[PDB]
Amino acid sequence: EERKYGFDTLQLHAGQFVDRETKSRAVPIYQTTSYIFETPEEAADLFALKKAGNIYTRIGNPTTDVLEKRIAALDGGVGAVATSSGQAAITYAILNIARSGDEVVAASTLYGGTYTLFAHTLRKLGITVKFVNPDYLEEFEKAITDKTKAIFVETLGNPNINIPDFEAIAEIAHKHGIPFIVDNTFATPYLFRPIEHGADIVVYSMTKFLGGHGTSIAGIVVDSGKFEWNEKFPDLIQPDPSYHGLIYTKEFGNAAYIAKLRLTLLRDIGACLSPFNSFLVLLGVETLSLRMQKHVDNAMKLAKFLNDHPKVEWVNYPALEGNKYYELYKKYLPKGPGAIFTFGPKGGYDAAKKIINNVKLFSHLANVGDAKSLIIHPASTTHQQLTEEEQRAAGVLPEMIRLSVGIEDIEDLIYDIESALNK
Amino acid sequence: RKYGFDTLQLHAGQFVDRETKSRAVPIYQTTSYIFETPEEAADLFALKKAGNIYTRIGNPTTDVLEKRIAALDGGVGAVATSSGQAAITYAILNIARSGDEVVAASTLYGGTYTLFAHTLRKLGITVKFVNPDYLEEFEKAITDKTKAIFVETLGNPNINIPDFEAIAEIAHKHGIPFIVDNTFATPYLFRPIEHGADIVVYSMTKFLGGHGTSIAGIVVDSGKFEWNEKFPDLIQPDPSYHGLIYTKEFGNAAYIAKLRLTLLRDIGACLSPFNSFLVLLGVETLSLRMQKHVDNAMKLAKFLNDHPKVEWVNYPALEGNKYYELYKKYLPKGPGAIFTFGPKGGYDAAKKIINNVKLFSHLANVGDAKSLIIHPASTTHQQLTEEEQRAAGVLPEMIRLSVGIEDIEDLIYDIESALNKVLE
Amino acid sequence: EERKYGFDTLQLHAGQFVDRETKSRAVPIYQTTSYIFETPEEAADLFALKKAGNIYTRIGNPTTDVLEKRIAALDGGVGAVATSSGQAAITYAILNIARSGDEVVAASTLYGGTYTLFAHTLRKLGITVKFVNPDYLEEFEKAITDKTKAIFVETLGNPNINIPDFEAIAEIAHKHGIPFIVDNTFATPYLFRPIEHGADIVVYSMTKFLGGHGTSIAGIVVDSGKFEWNEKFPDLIQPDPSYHGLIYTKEFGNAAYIAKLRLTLLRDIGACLSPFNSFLVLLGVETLSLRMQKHVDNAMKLAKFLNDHPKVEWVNYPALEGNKYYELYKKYLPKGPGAIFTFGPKGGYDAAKKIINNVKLFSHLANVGDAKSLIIHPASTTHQQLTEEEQRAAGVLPEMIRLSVGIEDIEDLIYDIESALNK
Amino acid sequence: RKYGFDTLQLHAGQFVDRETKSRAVPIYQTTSYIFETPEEAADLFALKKAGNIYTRIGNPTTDVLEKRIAALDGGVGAVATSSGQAAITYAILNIARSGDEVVAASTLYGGTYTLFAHTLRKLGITVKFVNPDYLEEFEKAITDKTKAIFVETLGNPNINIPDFEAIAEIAHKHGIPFIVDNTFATPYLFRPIEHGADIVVYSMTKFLGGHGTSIAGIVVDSGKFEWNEKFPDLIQPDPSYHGLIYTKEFGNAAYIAKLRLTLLRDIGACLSPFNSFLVLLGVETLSLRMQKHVDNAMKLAKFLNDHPKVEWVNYPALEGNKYYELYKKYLPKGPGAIFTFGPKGGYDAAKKIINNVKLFSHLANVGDAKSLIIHPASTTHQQLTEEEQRAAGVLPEMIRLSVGIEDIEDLIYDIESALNKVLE
Ligand code: NA
Ligand code: NA
Ligand code: NA
Ligand code: NA
Repeated sequence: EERKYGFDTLQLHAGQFVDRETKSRAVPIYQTTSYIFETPEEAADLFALKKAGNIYTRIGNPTTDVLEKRIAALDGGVGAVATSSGQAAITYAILNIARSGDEVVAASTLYGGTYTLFAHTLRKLGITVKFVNPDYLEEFEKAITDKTKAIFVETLGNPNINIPDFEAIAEIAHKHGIPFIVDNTFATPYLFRPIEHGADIVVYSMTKFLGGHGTSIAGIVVDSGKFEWNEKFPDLIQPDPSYHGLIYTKEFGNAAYIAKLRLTLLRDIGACLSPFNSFLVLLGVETLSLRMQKHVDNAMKLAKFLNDHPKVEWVNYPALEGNKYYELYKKYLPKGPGAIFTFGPKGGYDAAKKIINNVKLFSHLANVGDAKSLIIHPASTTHQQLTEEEQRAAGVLPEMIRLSVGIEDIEDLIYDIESALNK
Repeated sequence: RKYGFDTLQLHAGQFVDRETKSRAVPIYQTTSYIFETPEEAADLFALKKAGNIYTRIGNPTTDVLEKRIAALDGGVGAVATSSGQAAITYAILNIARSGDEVVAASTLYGGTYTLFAHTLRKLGITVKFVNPDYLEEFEKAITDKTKAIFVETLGNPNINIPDFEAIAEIAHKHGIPFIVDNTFATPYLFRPIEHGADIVVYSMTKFLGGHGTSIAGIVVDSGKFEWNEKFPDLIQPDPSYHGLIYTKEFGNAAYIAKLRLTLLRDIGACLSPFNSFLVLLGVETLSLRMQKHVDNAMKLAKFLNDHPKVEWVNYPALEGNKYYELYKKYLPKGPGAIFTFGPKGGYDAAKKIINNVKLFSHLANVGDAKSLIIHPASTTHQQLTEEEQRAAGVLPEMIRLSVGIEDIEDLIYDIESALNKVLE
Repeated sequence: EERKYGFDTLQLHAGQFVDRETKSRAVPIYQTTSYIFETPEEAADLFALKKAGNIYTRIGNPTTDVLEKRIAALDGGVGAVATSSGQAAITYAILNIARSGDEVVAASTLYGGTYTLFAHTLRKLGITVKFVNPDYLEEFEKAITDKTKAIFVETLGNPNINIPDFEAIAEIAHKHGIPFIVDNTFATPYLFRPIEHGADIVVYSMTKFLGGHGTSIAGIVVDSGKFEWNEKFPDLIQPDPSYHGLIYTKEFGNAAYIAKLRLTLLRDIGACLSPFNSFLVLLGVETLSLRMQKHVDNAMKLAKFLNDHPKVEWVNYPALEGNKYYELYKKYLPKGPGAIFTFGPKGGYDAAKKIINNVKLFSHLANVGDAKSLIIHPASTTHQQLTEEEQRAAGVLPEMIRLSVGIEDIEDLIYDIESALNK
Repeated sequence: RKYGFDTLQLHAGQFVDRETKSRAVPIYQTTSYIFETPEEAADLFALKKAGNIYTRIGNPTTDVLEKRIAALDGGVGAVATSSGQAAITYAILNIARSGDEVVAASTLYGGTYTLFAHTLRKLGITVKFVNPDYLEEFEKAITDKTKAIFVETLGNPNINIPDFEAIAEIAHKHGIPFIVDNTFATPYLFRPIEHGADIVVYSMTKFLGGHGTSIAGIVVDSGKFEWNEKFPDLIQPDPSYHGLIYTKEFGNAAYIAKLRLTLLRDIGACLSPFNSFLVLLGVETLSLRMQKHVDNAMKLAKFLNDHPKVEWVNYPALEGNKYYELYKKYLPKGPGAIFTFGPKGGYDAAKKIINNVKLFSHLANVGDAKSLIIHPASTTHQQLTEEEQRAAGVLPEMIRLSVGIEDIEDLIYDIESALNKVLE
C-alpha cells in the first residue's frame, strides 16, 4: 500500500534511494563512465537487458537515474531519459518515433532552437516537421498525414507564451494514433503536467526552470507510458535488430518509448547528461515548486506592472486579463502560465534595446528559467535563426523583450524594469 | 616555435581568465553568459562576434578542452560532445543528411557500428561497412552519396590499424573526408590528421579523459578538407544562419564551425563543462598515461602472447601481428593499450579469466587508467549479429584488455593468476 | 546612489559579478589552487596586501568570495570568510579573537560539536569556554572575566531550540567590550540577522539551511564590522608580526576581524572551503528565503501537529503557544523560529527509537537544514559526546527526537510522523 | 603479495560501491548518511560500528583518498583535511596542546612557518625552529614539552633534505613522533614512514593532487609510533568520547583515529568530497607525473646549473649540492621537482626572469602539472622576517621553480629565453 507523496515531497525524494554502500543522503555524483560487472554472465545479462543495472553512463547513470525518475514522478510518467540538453531531449523525443521520411506536426510557436532543429536539422535527416499555428486546432488536423509521427508543442510558446489547447491537440494526435509531445520547459511539472492533459511524451530543457540555477544544460524526455504504440511506430512494436529482436512494447510494456529512447538514441547518439549536471539539476528540482511558485508570483506581478506601465505598448502574459490564452492559462496553468512573458515597450525595437541595455538586475543572457531574472530580445537572439515569417509565426516581434522572471524580490525586478523604462 | 605535445596537453587552449587569473580551468558550470548590450547579443547570435552565448553551443571550460584536443591533433578546432557516440554522430551528421552514405570500416566499436547500421540508417544515412584490410573495399563501397570514410585508429576490439594514408587518398580522390575515430590512440599515439584524416573523433570518455569518470566526445576538424559540392551545407548558404556559408565565414574551420552551429546547437549533444574539466584533468597527463598504457600493454601483450594458456593475442605490436607494419608506420609509440587475447579453452576459459581477475576491472570502457577487461562478444559488441561481430573482429573467446597504468607486475600477476586457474 | 536590493535579490545576486572573461552568468567553480600573478611586483603586492586579488584558494577563492559576500550581504555584515565547516567557522570565529589563556562565554545550549569544540578542543588550546544557561542573562554577566573574548550563542539551541535574548546578551557582551558571536545556523539570515540584534560576528554551518541540500559541509564567519576592537583583542589592534606589522583595524577598518580571520586563521590553519562546496552552497543560498519560508511553514505545521498529538508528551518549538521562547521567537524570529524542533513521544526513549525507526520520509541522519526532513535522537547522536549534565544543559533529553523539518509536502511529513507515532 | 605503487595509486582504498558498481569513485557530495536504526546511529556515534556519520568526520570519497595515501605511504590510515595547512595544524594539534612544543626545521613552507610561529603560538604551542642541517639542533631544541619533530621532506623552498632517519632517532629517543611534510616528494619519491616518520602530512594541493585544482591536506599515520605519556590524549580516556582511549580502541591507528574524531570533527578542516575526487584523479597518475616532474626538474636544474646567467641552482640532485648524498639516500628517484636558482643580477634579474617566462606560470603553488615560478622572498615566505626567510633558505634573488610535466624542451626554452633577456 505505497504512499502517494505530494509534489514537494517528490521533487525532493522521488527516484532517490539511499545507496546501500555509503547511505549518503545526497545523491552521489556518480561521475563514472563505467560500472563493474560482477561476472561475465552479469555483463552479458546487462547488455542483453536480462538484468537491470549500470552498464555505462552514456546509457544510464545512477545520479541521472534519480533525476529521470524524479521528473517522471513529477510529470506522472513511467520513465524519463535525461539528455545533454533540451535540444537533445527534443531530438530524441522525435527521433525515437520518427525516421527519415516521417513527419511531425509542431506548433510554429517554438523556441528558435527547436524550430531550427525541426526546420533544418531534422529536415536534413528526412524528418519533415510541418509547422502549424497552434491557435488553430484545425491546422494540427490539416497538417497530419499518414507520415506524421507526433504533434509537438511547447506548453508556453518560447516566446509567444501561447498555451496550446493540450487536450484538444492531444485528441487530434490520439485520433490519428500519434503521440502528443509537449515541451514543458516553460512550466515544469509544478505548473503543468502535460501527461494529465493528453501529452504522451513530455520533454524539457532542464536547463531552464527544472534546473533553475542557470548552471547546467540538460534535457529530459518523459514518457507518459500512456500511448499505445501502433503500426505508425514500427520500431516500438517490431523486433529491434540492434537488440536481437527485442520488441520495446513487449519487453518494456508502457515504458516502450522511453526504454527505446535510452537503448537506441541515448546509447547510439549519446546525447547523455553528465551525472554532475544531473546532480545540479536535482538540486534545482529539490526546490522546483518553491522556485516555480516564486517565479510565477513574480512573473504575475511584473507582467501586471508592465501591463499598466505607460512606456509599455503590450505585455504578452496569459495571466493578464484579455490575453488570448487567459482561459487556457486558467484551464491548464492555473498556478500561473510560467514566469516567462514578453512585452513591447513604446518606442519599439529602439526602446527594447534601451530597456535591455539599462536593466541592472535582469541578466541580459540567452536562457530562461534561471532563478535570476533574465531579459533578451528574442528577434535578434533566441529566434535570430528564424526567417522574419518563422519569427512572426513563433510570436516573435521586433519590439519584443522576453523576460524570464526570476525569484528576486519583485520590488527589485519592478524597480529594475521601471528604471530601464524611464530611460 | 611550437610547444611539445606534453606542454600542449597541459596548456593548449588554456588561457588565464582575466577576471580571477585562475591557473586551473574554471568549471564554467553555466548555461548562459551576459550580453553587455543588445547589439552584442545580436552580434553574437549573428556570428558577427566571438563570445559565449550558451553552453549548449559553447562553453569556456569546454573550449579549453576543444582547443587542447585540436592542438594535440593539429586540428583547426574541435567541438566537444556529450559522448564519443555524439562526436561520431555529429562528425557524420555534419556532412551527411538523409540519402547519404558513409563508408566505414566494419572494425568498429559496437556502439559506432550500431549507430551507423541502425540509428543513422533511420536518419536515411546508409553506412556501408567495408573490410578495412582491403583498400579496394573502401573504393568499392564509395558511391556519389558517400560523404565520408570512417575508421577507428585501432578497431574496437579488432585492434586493426587501417592504412590511414591509403584510405585518406581514397576518400580524398572521391572528394570526401576521412574521419578517424582516434579514441584508442589519442593524439599522443596517433595524430590521424598527419596521416590523411580530415576529421578526428574521440570518445574522450576513454584514454583522453583517462580516468573513467566522464563520458565525452570530441570532433576535431583538421581544417584541411576542401569542402566541395558533396557537402552543400558547408559551401552553400545555410538558411538557419541567414545564408551564412561555412567555408566563406570560417574558412578552414567550416566543418567544425558548422558542427557547432548546426548539430551541437540543434541536437545539443553538448558536454558538461564539468566533464570538460575532468577530461582536461585527464588530458593534462595524456602522454604520461598513454606512454604507460602502451608500455604496459606491450608487456602484457608479450606476456600473454608467450603464455601456454593463451591461444592468441591480438596486438599490432606483437611480432607476426597482421598490423605490425601498420603499427610501425602509424603508431610507432605503440598501437594503443587495448588488445585482445583468446585463452585456450575458448569462451568458457574467457569467462573463467574475466571472473578470476581481481585487479582488472570487468566493466564496459577502455582507456581508463585502470586495467579493464571484458568479453566484447557478450558486451561491447553484443548488439552486433555474429556476422557483424566477426566483421568487427569480435571472437567468442576474445577477451579485450584495456591495459591500465597499474604496475605491470600486478597486471601480469592478475592475468597470470587468472590464466593459471584455467585447466590445460 | 547604489540600489538597496531585497533579501530575495541578494540571496541570488549578492557578491556575484559577471566575470570579465566569459560573462558566465552562473558563478564559475574556480576549482583552482592558484592564480596567475601578472608580475613579480603584483605577486609581491598581493602577498603584501597592497593589492586585492587572488593569491591562493586556501586564502581566498572567487567562487567562495561570492558566497562570502552573499552571506555577508544577507546578514548585513562587512565581510565573511567561508570555512570548510560550521565547526571551522566557529573555531575560527573564536580563535580569531581568543588565544591560549583566553575565555569565551558560551550558551550551554550548543550543538554537541560546538560544545565539544568549546569544552575540549579549545580547552586543549588554552581557551576556556565558560558555559552559561542562556535563559539567565545574569549567567553571561557572571561568567565574563577579564579574559573573556566573546559570548557565543546559537540563534536556536541545537537542539534546545532556545532563543537567547540576543540584544540583552549583546548588551552584556558590549558592556564588557567583547563581541557577541551568534551561530545563526538554525535560522539563516532569512529568519534572523543577528547583526541587527547585537551580534558582532555571525557564524553558520552553511552545511545546514544555508546550503540547504545536505550536499556540502561549509561554514562561514560573518563580521558585522560593528565591533570596536579594543585592548581585549590586541591582535586586531596591534601590529601583526606575520604581516610586517599590519594592524587589522588600521588596514581593514571595520573589516579588521574578518580580514584577520582570513589572513591569519584561514591562511594558517587552512579550514578553507572548496570552491565546489561554495558553488553548491551558493545554489542553496539562491533559494534560501524560499526554502527557509517553506521550512518554517512546515516546521510550524508539523510542530502544531505534534503539539496536539496524543502520542507526543511535548514539542519544543518556540512558535508553539506556551513555549518559554515564544516571545523571543516573536521578537527575534518572527518569520518562524527555524524549522528544527524537538518532541518527546509518550513512551520516552523507547517510543523515540520506534518513531525514528518507523519514519519512512524523514531521513534518520546527522544533519539539519536539509531540504529533506531529518530526524535523529540527539542524546545518542548529535550530543552523544556530551556528559549527561552537558546534554541536560544543552536541552538534550533521552526521549527527545529532533526534527529538521524539510520542504516536503507538510501532509507527507505529518503522515510520516503520524504513521511512525501510531507504531 | 602487495600491489605496486602504480597499482595502489589507482586502486588503493577504492572499492566498487555495492549500490551502483561505479568504477569511478563517486563524489559523495553529501553532508550526511542515513542511519538504518536509532541503534545504528547510536553505535556509529558511540564508535561501536564503522560507517558514515557526517562528511565533516568522514566521507566515502575522501575515505578512498585517505586510504590511498595511507597505502602509498604505508601508513595505517590518513585523514584528509581542507588544506595542507590544516593537515599540519591537525598533525600537531592532535598531539600538542597549549603549553606544548614542537621542534620544526626552520626550512619550512612560509605558511607552515607562520602557522608554527604565530597561529600555534597563540594556541600555546611553541614551535622551536631548528637548523635541520644539524641533528644536534633537533636534540638541543627538544624539551619535556616537545610533542613532535616536524620537517619537510624538501624544504619549501630551501630544498634541503633533512636526515630523516637520524632525526627520527632523535624524536623517538625523546618518545615523540617525527612528522614529515612530504608534500614536495609524495610517496612516489619518498615514503617518510620508511625512514622514521611516524606521521606524514601533505599538502595534497601540490603534487599529490597534481593539477592545481584542489586545496587539500592529509595526515598519514604510520601507525608505528607508540603513544606514551607525552601524548596523554592518545593513551588516556577522552572525556569527549566517554573515556575512549585511542590506543585501546584503535591500536596502531590511535593517532589518526583521534585526529579524525577530535580535530577533524571539532575544528572541521574537512576536505570536500569533490576535492577528494579531484585529488584522487591526480593521485591516479602520481607516479607518472612525479617521474616526469623529477625527470624534468633534473634536466631543468642541470640546464640552469650550467647556465652562464644563473649564479646558483639549488637542487639536491645537482653535483655538489649539500643535500646530494641525502637525495641519493632518501629521494633516489629525484629530490622532488621543485628547486630554486638565483640568476646573476640577483633579485632584479629574478624579477626580469619571472616577468619574462611565458610557459612557467607565475603563481603561488607547487606541484602542479604546470611549471610554476615564483620569488619566494616576496610571496610564499613574504610573511617571514629576513631572519626567518634566511633560516628557511629563502634568498632575495631566489626563484623557485616547480617543474611541471611540460616538454622539458619548452621549459628549458622558456627559462633560457627569459634568462637570455637578462643582460650579463
Ligand atoms: Na550594457
Ligand atoms: Na566475479
Ligand atoms: Na530502520
Ligand atoms: Na608579466
